[PDB]
Amino acid sequence: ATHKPINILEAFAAAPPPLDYVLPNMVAGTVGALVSPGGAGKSMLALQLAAQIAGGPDLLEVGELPTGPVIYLPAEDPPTAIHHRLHALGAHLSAEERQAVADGLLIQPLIGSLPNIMAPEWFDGLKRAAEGRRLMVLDTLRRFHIEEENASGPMAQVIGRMEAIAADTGCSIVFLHHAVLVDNIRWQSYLSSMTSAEAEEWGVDDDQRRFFVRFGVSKANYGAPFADRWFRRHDGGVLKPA
Amino acid sequence: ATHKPINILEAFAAAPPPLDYVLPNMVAGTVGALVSPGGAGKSMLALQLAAQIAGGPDLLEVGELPTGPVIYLPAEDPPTAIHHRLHALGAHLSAEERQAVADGLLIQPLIGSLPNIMAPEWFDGLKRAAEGRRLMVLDTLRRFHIEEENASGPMAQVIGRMEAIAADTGCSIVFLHHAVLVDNIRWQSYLSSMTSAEAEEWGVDDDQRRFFVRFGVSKANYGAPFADRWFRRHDGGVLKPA
Amino acid sequence: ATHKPINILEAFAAAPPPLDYVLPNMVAGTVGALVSPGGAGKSMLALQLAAQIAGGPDLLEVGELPTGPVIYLPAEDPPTAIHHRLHALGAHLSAEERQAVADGLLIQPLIGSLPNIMAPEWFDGLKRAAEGRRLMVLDTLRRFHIEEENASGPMAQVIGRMEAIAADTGCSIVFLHHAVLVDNIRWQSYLSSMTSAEAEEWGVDDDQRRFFVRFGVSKANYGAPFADRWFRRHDGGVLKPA
Amino acid sequence: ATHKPINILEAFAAAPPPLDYVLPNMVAGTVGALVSPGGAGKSMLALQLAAQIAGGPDLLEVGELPTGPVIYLPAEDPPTAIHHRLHALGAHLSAEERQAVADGLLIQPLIGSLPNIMAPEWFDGLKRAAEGRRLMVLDTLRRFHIEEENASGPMAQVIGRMEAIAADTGCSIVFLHHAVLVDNIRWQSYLSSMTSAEAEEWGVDDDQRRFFVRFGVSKANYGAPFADRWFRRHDGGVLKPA
Amino acid sequence: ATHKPINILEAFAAAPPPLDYVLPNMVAGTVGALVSPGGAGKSMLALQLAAQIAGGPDLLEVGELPTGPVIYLPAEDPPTAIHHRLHALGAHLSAEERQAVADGLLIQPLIGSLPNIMAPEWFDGLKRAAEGRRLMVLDTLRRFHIEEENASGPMAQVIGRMEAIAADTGCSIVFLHHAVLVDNIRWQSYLSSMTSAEAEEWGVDDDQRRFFVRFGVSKANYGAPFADRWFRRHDGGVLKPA
Amino acid sequence: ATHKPINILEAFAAAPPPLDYVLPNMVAGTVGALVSPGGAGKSMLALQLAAQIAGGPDLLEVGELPTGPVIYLPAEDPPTAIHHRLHALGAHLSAEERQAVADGLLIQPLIGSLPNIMAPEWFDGLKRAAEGRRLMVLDTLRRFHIEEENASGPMAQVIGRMEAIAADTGCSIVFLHHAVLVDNIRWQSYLSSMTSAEAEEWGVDDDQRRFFVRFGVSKANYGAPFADRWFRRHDGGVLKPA
Repeated sequence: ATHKPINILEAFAAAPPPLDYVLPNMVAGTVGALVSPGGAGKSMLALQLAAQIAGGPDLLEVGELPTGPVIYLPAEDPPTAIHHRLHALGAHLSAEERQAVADGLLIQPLIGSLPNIMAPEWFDGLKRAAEGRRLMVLDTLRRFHIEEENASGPMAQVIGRMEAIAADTGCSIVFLHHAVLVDNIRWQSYLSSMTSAEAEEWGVDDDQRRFFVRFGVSKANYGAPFADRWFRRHDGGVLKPA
Repeated sequence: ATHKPINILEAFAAAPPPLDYVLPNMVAGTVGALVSPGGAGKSMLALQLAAQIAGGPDLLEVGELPTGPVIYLPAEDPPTAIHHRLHALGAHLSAEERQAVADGLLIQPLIGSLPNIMAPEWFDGLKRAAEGRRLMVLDTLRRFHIEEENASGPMAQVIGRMEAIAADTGCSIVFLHHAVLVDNIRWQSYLSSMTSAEAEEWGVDDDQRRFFVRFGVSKANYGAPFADRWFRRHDGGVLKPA
Repeated sequence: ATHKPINILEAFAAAPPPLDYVLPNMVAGTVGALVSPGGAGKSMLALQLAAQIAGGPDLLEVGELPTGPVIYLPAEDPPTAIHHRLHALGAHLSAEERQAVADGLLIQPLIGSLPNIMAPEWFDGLKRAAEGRRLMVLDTLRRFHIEEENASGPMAQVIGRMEAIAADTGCSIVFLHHAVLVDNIRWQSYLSSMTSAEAEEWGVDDDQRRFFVRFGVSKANYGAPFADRWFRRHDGGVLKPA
Repeated sequence: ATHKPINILEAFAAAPPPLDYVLPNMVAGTVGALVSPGGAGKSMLALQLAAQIAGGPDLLEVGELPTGPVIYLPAEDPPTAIHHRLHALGAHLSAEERQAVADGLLIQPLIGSLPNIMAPEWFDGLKRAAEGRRLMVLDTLRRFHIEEENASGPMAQVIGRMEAIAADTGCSIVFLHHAVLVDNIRWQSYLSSMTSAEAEEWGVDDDQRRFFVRFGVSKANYGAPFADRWFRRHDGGVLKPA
Repeated sequence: ATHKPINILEAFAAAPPPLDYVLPNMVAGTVGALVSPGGAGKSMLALQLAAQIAGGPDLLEVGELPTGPVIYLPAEDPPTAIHHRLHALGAHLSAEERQAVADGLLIQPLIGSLPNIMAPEWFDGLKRAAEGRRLMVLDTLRRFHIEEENASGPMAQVIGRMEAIAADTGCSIVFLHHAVLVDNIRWQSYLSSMTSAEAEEWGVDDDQRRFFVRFGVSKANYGAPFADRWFRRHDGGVLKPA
Repeated sequence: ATHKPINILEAFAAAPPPLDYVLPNMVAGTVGALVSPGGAGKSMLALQLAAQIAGGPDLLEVGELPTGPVIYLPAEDPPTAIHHRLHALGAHLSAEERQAVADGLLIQPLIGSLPNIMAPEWFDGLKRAAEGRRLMVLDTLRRFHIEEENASGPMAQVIGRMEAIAADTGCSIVFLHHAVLVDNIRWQSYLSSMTSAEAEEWGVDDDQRRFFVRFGVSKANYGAPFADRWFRRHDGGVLKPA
């Protein structure tokens, strides 16, 4: 991506428009990450977040978010598991809310598709898929490159390419990661399954500790502090404040 | 493999077909793993699960499962040992059950065959062998690739290829692993021999502990939790509830 | 860069001109680093030092500094965030000061541009942008190269190149680093948020400690010791003694 | 090596011939390992096992074993050391037993020959030497390859090639290893010098625990458990039950 | 470099010329190291030893050393900083002494020059610059090669080239190192800023111990043990016994 | 190197010639190592062992060893330190002993000669130098290869090459090593400087322990145990029993 030099005098003179946030504390046009131990329901959280930005309700009750076309790229779930998740989520959506989501959200399954962002054709296809879109969700990043996630040089290139896409197209990119990467990224959120100790601080009890997860923004550089939230795993995995 | 975009409107409206499970909690068309030290009888367990999905009896008494053609690829056992394990298993089967196993099961020995899923001819061969099949069992994964099992990059390519074969042909793939794969595999089961501790918890004493192993599903995403199970090792290794 | 042999007798005789400092304890024409953890305010502190050297006011009350053209290269902030920082900073400047800053500061956004100092075009480009300038600020170094930041050989090459540019053009280079490449940079400054401990050695309870940061020069070779300083984070992020 | 698909029905019906064991618990035609710390007698034990299978006496008093041609490849002992070991062992054999050993045992010294199983000439050579033979002993594996023994990929290839030769020719291969080449090799045996503590459990005071070593099978899949054994290191190194 | 076989008989008969030491315990014609952190001021110490060997006074009061042409290669300091260091040191020298230093010392600045001893042109250049010279000081080694200072293989090549230059020209080479090399360098000296401990252990108080540094020879092979020494840091960094 | 198949019958019948030892417990025609920390006297010990084997006295008190032409390759000491070492040692030799050493000992200095056994010309040169010689000493191995000393694959190749030369020529090779390379070497010996412990155990108080070092064979596979010895460092380093 390229940029005009900043016009100092203008910035001084005109009070700027509020910062455009695609997600809590995440500036639109940048790259962010959603981290979690493979088993907390990152995919469901991302689907709901994507459904919201595409037009849907704020079921998760995180701030109200601006709306825009969203593209979700699940590379680790079979199409049928996606259908079931959507059907479940839908039970919480009105006829209007469902049509909104269907209107703004495109889900392109990629399981076994072998996307490689460092390869020409995939870089080009992802860039094009990002054009005119507000958010692009990669689930999970492990499936979009063949590099060692512990090597800072290769990862700088892989994250660089996503930044190049987000900056050029204006489409924000959020990748999911199975818990380096966190040190590169400027916005990072997490999801973690409730623990013993935690099941003994607000209430509840074990055997039931698996119907709850905590979400929160672990790292950001702008905006008011986002308060860690608790979510109850309803049927099919759908998440709600609770 | 390639996929069509999800019809979101449909998934929200129509009741989705129940998930097709190839194994307890494992969605058909995906990749899973059966983990264990190796001397816990992974091969025998795999052969019985393979025989059951092929059309055989539910000797292990795990759930009754949908049937379909199965191909088992043992790369670490000499043919003669495979013969011995079958003859032993055969004693637990009626003639009708034996014929059903033979009708739906193909066992292609590969010891010393040096298959490499990363090489073109083998990838092509493995994919063609997966066509029209419900399950393909790789025993063990270590013998189907020449990459560093500790390097997430090469392993993501290895596993990616299995997901490609599975998604493109609809044939589920389960590989045995002698213990990351834990992170990038959504279904994982395990087997572990009983030690001095467990023996002194259910009955039996040591010097008899070598006749017990517990199964159980270590990681899943969909379905009702699968309760661990204990099996006793009969003559020739055959496993039954007990 | 090249240099002629030192005229030893001439160095013995004439008391040399005072050492030209671009920043406290940093000799003009060299390479330096500003270190700090992801979120502490590196970017804002760097913009204020750059605005000061460009010709603006010494709002940080760090020593008065020689002025000259400055180029700031933010590769991690979306242009809009740069606008907000400038607008907030502008409220602390007179019309004259704003004009002076605009007359000497060039801010060229590079988010998603993927500059690589190891590649020839970027090397030549960075060097031409340095000509006739007093200070070049790289924010942050991680975005100006694709090497492993833990590999001393590649990092030696990356830093050698900044030194080649600085020695050739006389333009000092300061890079920001998200907290080894520290053993070799001769000038090093730091910025750290106020610890719970510190916020109870000077005043104000916690829940306030987040509005303060400590600056100080962590490593230098020339000059009178620079004293650590405390800054309060005013509206927009702007820093002032306080 | 290649194999015909298993005839499942024929395996169910016919009682298979007894499992052919080249060594206790080791199926003929497979690959196995003899493990121990550097100096402890791996070589003498290997030489006695090879002399036995070749047609010689069961001095070790391990089971009675099927005989057949054997080739022993010592790559770490000068020829003269081999002569000394044979001369000493010979003093425990009748003229008949000596002749029998010389009739079925071929010992081809390889010190400084640099065999590389990953290279074509050596692979072809090793394979041709295995043909028509019951057992091939590699002493020690470290000298038959130039790979990193800690790298699973390369070792999978090195081990795969021994499995190819064994499956193709019917000749079993046992390699010695100076203590992963364990999680994959199905048969594993060990030799450990007597503990500074193990003496105070069977008799014999210390400073004498050196003339003793214990044998035993560390890993297997078939056969009745093999009982660990103790051997006394007579003159020349020759091992007798004791 | 090449050498003729040692005449053994001769060396046994004829008494050998005393060993020629370039520095305390360092044999002329070899490679040595001066190690220290960052702010201990090894550049100044190096400049003084270099001035002394060039024909200057023994200001440090280490032993009296044979004189000869010296070339100093500072690759980490701007020329102006060198000018200042020389001017300061000069105030401690008589006219005659200054003249002597200028007569035997050549200081060629190399900051941003990117010397690489592994490259042909630089190897050749350093070699020619070493001819007819008694000492060559590299300040610091990190700036004369691009290899990983942790990798013994590359460092063995880096160090071997210095030894090649030292042996072929008779010019000793001493490189400074900011703290393996330690293991493969026969002569090693060090410098460390006085500790808070050593402070209240000699007669000095804190916030004043910053003016003290201990020198000493950390490793050698020949000669009378060199006693550690304490130096006080006067204006400009100049070091005197004190 | 190549070898004829062992003649089993001949070995059984003829009592073999005693094992030809080049050094205590080291069979002639093999590869061994002398290990020790940077400062201990390895080179003097080696020079003396070399002198003995070449014809000289058993100054060291180690048993009596057969004699033959020896070639010593010091790559880390300047020729002059060698002369001084020889001259010192010669003070303990008769006119006859000196002429003996001079007759069978060849010392070819290689400091800065950059030998690389993995390179064609050097391998060939080292082999030819080993022809018709009884011992070849490499001091130290670090200077004869450019590989990573803790990488088993490359080291196997480096050690393989020495074994190839020793086996093919009959010349034994001993390399010195600054303390992996022990797991591929069958004969290892060491030297350790007496520290504050063994001192207050065998006599001599500190301040005098630097004059003592203990020898001893850390690893072998043949022969009568060699007892750790103590040596007193005389003038010039010459080692004597004491």
